[PDB]
Amino acid sequence: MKPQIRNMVEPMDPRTFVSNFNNRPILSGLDTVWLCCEVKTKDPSGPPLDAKIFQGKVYPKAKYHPEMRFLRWFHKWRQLHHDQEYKVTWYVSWSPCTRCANSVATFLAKDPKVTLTIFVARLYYFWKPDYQQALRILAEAGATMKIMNYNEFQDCWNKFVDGRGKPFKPWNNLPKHYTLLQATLGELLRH
Amino acid sequence: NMVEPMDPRTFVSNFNNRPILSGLDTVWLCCEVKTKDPSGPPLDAKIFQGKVYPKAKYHPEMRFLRWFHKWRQLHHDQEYKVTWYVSWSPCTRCANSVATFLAKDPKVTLTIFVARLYYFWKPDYQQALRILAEAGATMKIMNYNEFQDCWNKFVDGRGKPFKPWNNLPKHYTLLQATLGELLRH
Ligand SMILES: [Zn+2]
Ligand SMILES: [Zn+2]
Repeated sequence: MKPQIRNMVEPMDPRTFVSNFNNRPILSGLDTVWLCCEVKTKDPSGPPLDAKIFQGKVYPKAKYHPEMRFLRWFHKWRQLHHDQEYKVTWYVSWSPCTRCANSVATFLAKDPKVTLTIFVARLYYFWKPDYQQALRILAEAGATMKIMNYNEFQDCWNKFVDGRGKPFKPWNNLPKHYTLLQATLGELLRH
Repeated sequence: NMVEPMDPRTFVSNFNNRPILSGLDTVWLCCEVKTKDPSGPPLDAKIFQGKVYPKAKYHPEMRFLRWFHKWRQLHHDQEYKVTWYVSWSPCTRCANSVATFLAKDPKVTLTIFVARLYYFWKPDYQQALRILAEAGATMKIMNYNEFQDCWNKFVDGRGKPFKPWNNLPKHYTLLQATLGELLRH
Protein backbone atom coordinates (compact mmCIF):
# COMPACT_ATOMS: atom_id res chain seq x y z
CA MET A 1 0.00 0.00 0.00
CA LYS A 2 2.88 2.37 -0.92
CA PRO A 3 3.67 4.22 -4.21
CA GLN A 4 5.75 1.84 -6.38
CA ILE A 5 7.61 2.82 -9.56
CA ARG A 6 6.10 -0.22 -11.25
CA ASN A 7 2.73 1.54 -11.07
CA MET A 8 4.08 4.62 -12.85
CA VAL A 9 5.13 2.86 -16.06
CA GLU A 10 4.05 0.52 -18.82
CA PRO A 11 6.37 -2.38 -17.78
CA MET A 12 8.23 -4.50 -20.33
CA ASP A 13 8.19 -8.24 -21.02
CA PRO A 14 10.85 -10.26 -19.20
CA ARG A 15 11.81 -11.29 -22.71
CA THR A 16 12.26 -7.67 -23.91
CA PHE A 17 14.36 -7.11 -20.79
CA VAL A 18 16.89 -9.97 -20.99
CA SER A 19 16.93 -11.25 -24.58
CA ASN A 20 19.97 -9.12 -25.48
CA PHE A 21 22.19 -10.50 -22.72
CA ASN A 22 20.93 -13.91 -21.68
CA ASN A 23 23.33 -16.56 -23.02
CA ARG A 24 24.83 -14.19 -25.59
CA PRO A 25 28.49 -13.03 -25.95
CA ILE A 26 29.33 -9.31 -25.57
CA LEU A 27 29.93 -9.05 -29.32
CA SER A 28 26.38 -9.86 -30.42
CA GLY A 29 23.49 -8.40 -32.35
CA LEU A 30 20.50 -6.93 -30.57
CA ASP A 31 16.74 -7.76 -30.38
CA THR A 32 15.48 -4.72 -28.44
CA VAL A 33 16.62 -1.33 -27.22
CA TRP A 34 15.38 0.17 -23.97
CA LEU A 35 15.87 3.03 -21.61
CA CYS A 36 14.25 2.96 -18.19
CA CYS A 37 14.42 6.30 -16.46
CA GLU A 38 13.68 7.57 -13.01
CA VAL A 39 13.34 11.14 -11.70
CA LYS A 40 14.09 12.22 -8.16
CA THR A 41 14.83 15.37 -6.18
CA LYS A 42 18.13 16.42 -4.58
CA ASP A 43 17.27 14.20 -1.58
CA PRO A 44 17.80 10.50 -2.46
CA SER A 45 15.80 9.62 0.65
CA GLY A 46 12.65 11.00 -0.95
CA PRO A 47 10.16 8.91 -2.93
CA PRO A 48 10.57 8.57 -6.72
CA LEU A 49 8.80 11.44 -8.45
CA ASP A 50 8.19 9.99 -11.90
CA ALA A 51 9.49 7.29 -14.21
CA LYS A 52 9.15 6.17 -17.79
CA ILE A 53 10.23 3.40 -20.13
CA PHE A 54 11.32 4.01 -23.70
CA GLN A 55 11.48 0.68 -25.52
CA GLY A 56 11.36 -0.57 -29.10
CA LYS A 57 12.69 -3.27 -31.39
CA VAL A 58 16.21 -2.67 -32.53
CA TYR A 59 17.81 -0.02 -34.62
CA PRO A 60 15.41 2.84 -34.58
CA LYS A 61 16.78 5.73 -36.64
CA ALA A 62 18.58 8.59 -34.85
CA LYS A 63 15.47 10.67 -33.93
CA TYR A 64 13.80 7.75 -32.13
CA HIS A 65 16.80 6.47 -30.22
CA PRO A 66 15.46 6.06 -26.67
CA GLU A 67 17.88 8.77 -25.52
CA MET A 68 16.26 11.36 -27.83
CA ARG A 69 12.75 10.23 -26.94
CA PHE A 70 13.76 10.79 -23.31
CA LEU A 71 14.99 14.29 -24.06
CA ARG A 72 11.73 15.31 -25.73
CA TRP A 73 9.67 13.88 -22.86
CA PHE A 74 11.87 15.30 -20.11
CA HIS A 75 12.03 18.77 -21.69
CA LYS A 76 8.25 19.07 -21.43
CA TRP A 77 8.15 17.34 -18.00
CA ARG A 78 10.48 20.01 -16.62
CA GLN A 79 7.99 22.70 -17.69
CA LEU A 80 4.89 20.97 -16.28
CA HIS A 81 6.61 20.68 -12.88
CA HIS A 82 7.87 22.75 -9.98
CA ASP A 83 11.33 24.12 -10.59
CA GLN A 84 13.87 22.58 -8.20
CA GLU A 85 16.96 20.40 -8.51
CA TYR A 86 16.43 16.98 -10.06
CA LYS A 87 18.57 13.87 -10.33
CA VAL A 88 17.86 11.53 -13.22
CA THR A 89 18.82 7.85 -13.41
CA TRP A 90 18.91 5.85 -16.66
CA TYR A 91 19.07 2.13 -17.16
CA VAL A 92 19.82 1.83 -20.85
CA SER A 93 20.41 -1.34 -22.88
CA TRP A 94 22.93 -0.01 -25.41
CA SER A 95 25.75 2.49 -25.98
CA PRO A 96 24.96 6.15 -26.73
CA CYS A 97 25.86 7.21 -30.26
CA THR A 98 27.64 10.53 -30.79
CA ARG A 99 24.45 12.30 -31.88
CA CYS A 100 22.63 11.28 -28.69
CA ALA A 101 25.62 12.15 -26.50
CA ASN A 102 25.86 15.65 -28.00
CA SER A 103 22.14 16.37 -27.60
CA VAL A 104 22.25 15.09 -23.99
CA ALA A 105 25.33 17.18 -23.16
CA THR A 106 23.87 20.42 -24.56
CA PHE A 107 20.74 19.68 -22.56
CA LEU A 108 22.84 19.21 -19.41
CA ALA A 109 24.42 22.62 -20.02
CA LYS A 110 21.13 24.55 -20.54
CA ASP A 111 19.67 22.90 -17.43
CA PRO A 112 22.32 22.61 -14.66
CA LYS A 113 19.58 21.99 -12.09
CA VAL A 114 19.58 18.46 -13.51
CA THR A 115 22.20 15.79 -12.97
CA LEU A 116 22.23 12.50 -14.89
CA THR A 117 23.42 9.05 -13.88
CA ILE A 118 23.59 6.43 -16.63
CA PHE A 119 23.74 2.66 -16.13
CA VAL A 120 24.54 0.78 -19.33
CA ALA A 121 23.73 -2.94 -19.69
CA ARG A 122 26.19 -3.59 -22.53
CA LEU A 123 28.64 -1.42 -24.48
CA TYR A 124 28.51 -1.70 -28.28
CA TYR A 125 30.98 -0.64 -30.97
CA PHE A 126 33.36 0.25 -28.15
CA TRP A 127 36.16 -0.15 -30.71
CA LYS A 128 34.67 2.57 -32.93
CA PRO A 129 36.09 6.09 -32.32
CA ASP A 130 32.71 7.88 -32.39
CA TYR A 131 31.27 5.55 -29.75
CA GLN A 132 34.30 5.95 -27.55
CA GLN A 133 34.05 9.76 -27.92
CA ALA A 134 30.31 9.73 -27.13
CA LEU A 135 31.17 8.31 -23.71
CA ARG A 136 33.78 11.00 -23.11
CA ILE A 137 31.32 13.68 -24.36
CA LEU A 138 28.80 12.63 -21.71
CA ALA A 139 31.41 12.53 -18.91
CA GLU A 140 32.59 16.00 -19.87
CA ALA A 141 29.00 17.22 -19.47
CA GLY A 142 28.88 15.81 -15.96
CA ALA A 143 26.87 12.64 -16.61
CA THR A 144 27.89 9.71 -14.42
CA MET A 145 28.36 6.40 -16.27
CA LYS A 146 28.65 2.87 -14.91
CA ILE A 147 28.03 -0.57 -16.37
CA MET A 148 25.03 -2.46 -14.97
CA ASN A 149 26.00 -5.09 -12.38
CA TYR A 150 23.70 -7.62 -10.63
CA ASN A 151 22.08 -5.09 -8.27
CA GLU A 152 21.19 -2.74 -11.11
CA PHE A 153 19.70 -5.46 -13.28
CA GLN A 154 17.83 -6.63 -10.18
CA ASP A 155 16.55 -3.14 -9.39
CA CYS A 156 15.58 -2.58 -13.01
CA TRP A 157 13.69 -5.90 -12.91
CA ASN A 158 11.81 -4.88 -9.74
CA LYS A 159 10.90 -1.38 -10.95
CA PHE A 160 10.38 -1.80 -14.69
CA VAL A 161 9.64 -5.41 -15.66
CA ASP A 162 6.37 -7.38 -15.64
CA GLY A 163 7.81 -9.98 -13.28
CA ARG A 164 4.59 -11.19 -11.62
CA GLY A 165 6.10 -11.71 -8.18
CA LYS A 166 8.87 -13.84 -9.76
CA PRO A 167 12.42 -12.79 -8.86
CA PHE A 168 15.27 -11.62 -11.09
CA LYS A 169 16.89 -14.66 -12.72
CA PRO A 170 20.58 -13.77 -13.51
CA TRP A 171 22.42 -15.36 -16.45
CA ASN A 172 25.75 -17.06 -15.84
CA ASN A 173 28.05 -14.64 -17.61
CA LEU A 174 26.51 -11.54 -16.03
CA PRO A 175 29.30 -10.85 -13.54
CA LYS A 176 31.95 -11.78 -16.12
CA HIS A 177 30.56 -9.43 -18.73
CA TYR A 178 30.29 -6.71 -16.06
CA THR A 179 34.03 -6.88 -15.14
CA LEU A 180 35.08 -6.76 -18.79
CA LEU A 181 32.73 -3.91 -19.68
CA GLN A 182 33.36 -1.84 -16.53
CA ALA A 183 37.12 -2.02 -17.17
CA THR A 184 36.64 -1.01 -20.82
CA LEU A 185 34.40 1.99 -19.89
CA GLY A 186 36.99 3.03 -17.32
CA GLU A 187 39.68 2.79 -19.96
CA LEU A 188 37.80 4.73 -22.62
CA LEU A 189 37.06 7.54 -20.13
CA ARG A 190 40.67 7.96 -18.87
CA HIS A 191 42.40 7.63 -22.26
CA ASN B 1 65.39 -21.58 -33.28
CA MET B 2 64.69 -25.33 -33.45
CA VAL B 3 61.69 -25.97 -31.24
CA GLU B 4 59.45 -28.94 -31.60
CA PRO B 5 56.69 -26.66 -32.93
CA MET B 6 53.01 -26.99 -32.17
CA ASP B 7 50.36 -27.86 -34.74
CA PRO B 8 48.50 -24.96 -36.45
CA ARG B 9 45.18 -26.30 -35.13
CA THR B 10 46.55 -26.56 -31.64
CA PHE B 11 47.57 -22.89 -31.88
CA VAL B 12 44.41 -21.48 -33.43
CA SER B 13 42.27 -23.31 -30.93
CA ASN B 14 44.29 -22.62 -27.75
CA PHE B 15 45.37 -19.02 -28.45
CA ASN B 16 41.92 -17.88 -29.59
CA ASN B 17 41.28 -14.81 -27.47
CA ARG B 18 37.57 -14.89 -26.75
CA PRO B 19 37.53 -13.78 -23.10
CA ILE B 20 34.89 -16.22 -22.00
CA LEU B 21 35.69 -19.64 -23.28
CA SER B 22 34.81 -23.21 -22.48
CA GLY B 23 36.42 -26.56 -23.29
CA LEU B 24 40.03 -25.39 -23.04
CA ASP B 25 41.45 -27.39 -20.18
CA THR B 26 45.04 -26.99 -21.33
CA VAL B 27 47.44 -24.16 -20.64
CA TRP B 28 50.06 -23.60 -23.34
CA LEU B 29 53.29 -21.77 -22.66
CA CYS B 30 55.76 -20.79 -25.36
CA CYS B 31 58.97 -19.36 -23.97
CA GLU B 32 62.07 -17.63 -25.30
CA VAL B 33 65.33 -16.83 -23.51
CA LYS B 34 67.72 -14.04 -24.45
CA THR B 35 70.54 -11.98 -23.01
CA LYS B 36 69.57 -8.52 -21.70
CA ASP B 37 71.24 -7.49 -24.96
CA PRO B 38 68.30 -6.30 -27.14
CA SER B 39 70.25 -7.53 -30.20
CA GLY B 40 71.26 -10.92 -28.79
CA PRO B 41 69.57 -13.79 -30.71
CA PRO B 42 67.29 -16.37 -29.04
CA LEU B 43 69.44 -18.49 -26.72
CA ASP B 44 66.86 -21.25 -26.39
CA ALA B 45 63.10 -21.69 -26.82
CA LYS B 46 60.66 -24.19 -25.44
CA ILE B 47 57.00 -25.15 -25.40
CA PHE B 48 55.22 -26.51 -22.34
CA GLN B 49 51.71 -27.79 -21.89
CA GLY B 50 49.76 -28.74 -18.79
CA LYS B 51 46.13 -29.40 -17.91
CA VAL B 52 44.84 -26.60 -15.65
CA TYR B 53 43.36 -29.38 -13.48
CA PRO B 54 44.61 -30.37 -10.03
CA LYS B 55 48.42 -30.65 -9.64
CA ALA B 56 49.58 -27.03 -9.95
CA LYS B 57 53.06 -28.57 -10.05
CA TYR B 58 52.24 -29.91 -13.51
CA HIS B 59 51.29 -26.43 -14.74
CA PRO B 60 53.59 -25.27 -17.56
CA GLU B 61 54.80 -22.39 -15.38
CA MET B 62 56.27 -24.87 -12.88
CA ARG B 63 57.77 -27.08 -15.59
CA PHE B 64 59.36 -23.92 -16.99
CA LEU B 65 60.96 -23.11 -13.67
CA ARG B 66 62.73 -26.46 -13.26
CA TRP B 67 63.80 -26.49 -16.88
CA PHE B 68 65.18 -23.00 -16.50
CA HIS B 69 67.09 -24.02 -13.40
CA LYS B 70 68.95 -26.89 -15.05
CA TRP B 71 69.40 -24.65 -18.07
CA ARG B 72 70.85 -21.91 -15.82
CA GLN B 73 73.47 -24.39 -14.57
CA LEU B 74 74.51 -25.77 -17.97
CA HIS B 75 75.28 -22.16 -18.85
CA HIS B 76 76.81 -19.01 -17.45
CA ASP B 77 75.73 -16.42 -14.89
CA GLN B 78 74.51 -13.42 -16.90
CA GLU B 79 71.50 -11.15 -17.53
CA TYR B 80 68.46 -12.92 -19.00
CA LYS B 81 65.37 -11.55 -20.75
CA VAL B 82 62.72 -14.27 -20.60
CA THR B 83 59.53 -13.81 -22.66
CA TRP B 84 56.34 -15.92 -22.32
CA TYR B 85 53.35 -16.42 -24.63
CA VAL B 86 50.80 -18.19 -22.55
CA SER B 87 47.25 -19.18 -23.46
CA TRP B 88 45.77 -18.66 -19.95
CA SER B 89 47.13 -16.23 -17.35
CA PRO B 90 48.78 -17.86 -14.28
CA CYS B 91 46.77 -19.46 -11.48
CA THR B 92 47.45 -17.96 -8.07
CA ARG B 93 49.78 -20.82 -7.03
CA CYS B 94 52.09 -20.37 -10.06
CA ALA B 95 52.02 -16.62 -9.53
CA ASN B 96 53.58 -17.09 -6.06
CA SER B 97 56.23 -19.48 -7.38
CA VAL B 98 57.15 -17.21 -10.27
CA ALA B 99 57.15 -14.16 -8.02
CA THR B 100 59.45 -15.85 -5.51
CA PHE B 101 61.78 -16.91 -8.34
CA LEU B 102 62.12 -13.43 -9.83
CA ALA B 103 62.79 -12.04 -6.36
CA LYS B 104 65.70 -14.37 -5.67
CA ASP B 105 67.21 -14.08 -9.17
CA PRO B 106 67.28 -10.34 -10.07
CA LYS B 107 69.40 -10.64 -13.22
CA VAL B 108 66.45 -12.13 -15.10
CA THR B 109 63.52 -10.03 -16.36
CA LEU B 110 60.28 -11.85 -17.24
CA THR B 111 57.70 -10.54 -19.73
CA ILE B 112 54.40 -12.47 -19.80
CA PHE B 113 52.12 -12.11 -22.84
CA VAL B 114 48.68 -13.57 -22.22
CA ALA B 115 46.01 -14.60 -24.74
CA ARG B 116 43.22 -14.87 -22.15
CA LEU B 117 42.80 -13.89 -18.52
CA TYR B 118 42.09 -16.95 -16.32
CA TYR B 119 39.10 -16.36 -14.00
CA PHE B 120 39.41 -12.55 -14.33
CA TRP B 121 36.14 -12.11 -12.44
CA LYS B 122 37.44 -14.01 -9.38
CA PRO B 123 39.28 -12.02 -6.66
CA ASP B 124 41.77 -14.79 -5.98
CA TYR B 125 43.00 -14.95 -9.57
CA GLN B 126 42.98 -11.16 -9.83
CA GLN B 127 45.53 -11.14 -7.02
CA ALA B 128 47.80 -13.45 -9.02
CA LEU B 129 48.45 -10.77 -11.59
CA ARG B 130 49.12 -8.21 -8.84
CA ILE B 131 51.64 -10.57 -7.23
CA LEU B 132 53.46 -11.12 -10.55
CA ALA B 133 53.51 -7.40 -11.28
CA GLU B 134 54.91 -6.61 -7.81
CA ALA B 135 57.74 -9.10 -8.45
CA GLY B 136 58.68 -7.13 -11.57
CA ALA B 137 57.11 -9.29 -14.28
CA THR B 138 55.67 -7.32 -17.18
CA MET B 139 52.08 -8.42 -17.92
CA LYS B 140 50.50 -7.77 -21.28
CA ILE B 141 47.61 -9.11 -23.31
CA MET B 142 48.61 -10.64 -26.65
CA ASN B 143 47.68 -8.41 -29.59
CA TYR B 144 48.00 -9.17 -33.31
CA ASN B 145 51.77 -8.71 -33.33
CA GLU B 146 52.26 -11.15 -30.45
CA PHE B 147 49.99 -13.78 -31.99
CA GLN B 148 51.96 -13.37 -35.19
CA ASP B 149 55.33 -13.65 -33.51
CA CYS B 150 54.20 -16.76 -31.61
CA TRP B 151 52.92 -18.25 -34.85
CA ASN B 152 56.23 -17.59 -36.68
CA LYS B 153 58.40 -18.91 -33.86
CA PHE B 154 56.42 -21.75 -32.27
CA VAL B 155 53.96 -23.11 -34.79
CA ASP B 156 54.48 -25.32 -37.82
CA GLY B 157 52.94 -22.94 -40.34
CA ARG B 158 55.13 -23.92 -43.32
CA GLY B 159 55.82 -20.34 -44.33
CA LYS B 160 52.10 -19.50 -44.47
CA PRO B 161 51.30 -16.14 -42.83
CA PHE B 162 49.60 -15.73 -39.46
CA LYS B 163 45.89 -15.24 -40.22
CA PRO B 164 43.72 -13.38 -37.64
CA TRP B 165 40.48 -14.94 -36.41
CA ASN B 166 37.22 -13.02 -36.05
CA ASN B 167 37.23 -10.24 -33.51
CA LEU B 168 40.85 -10.56 -32.40
CA PRO B 169 41.25 -6.77 -31.78
CA LYS B 170 37.82 -6.48 -30.15
CA HIS B 171 38.65 -9.22 -27.62
CA TYR B 172 42.02 -7.56 -27.16
CA THR B 173 40.43 -4.27 -26.13
CA LEU B 174 38.27 -5.97 -23.51
CA LEU B 175 41.16 -7.98 -22.06
CA GLN B 176 43.75 -5.20 -22.06
CA ALA B 177 41.36 -2.81 -20.25
CA THR B 178 40.55 -5.55 -17.74
CA LEU B 179 44.25 -6.24 -17.11
CA GLY B 180 44.85 -2.49 -16.69
CA GLU B 181 41.94 -2.27 -14.29
CA LEU B 182 43.21 -5.22 -12.20
CA LEU B 183 46.75 -3.71 -11.90
CA ARG B 184 45.58 -0.16 -11.04
CA HIS B 185 46.82 1.36 -7.75
ZN1 LIG C 1 21.74 7.56 -30.36
ZN1 LIG D 1 49.16 -22.74 -12.26
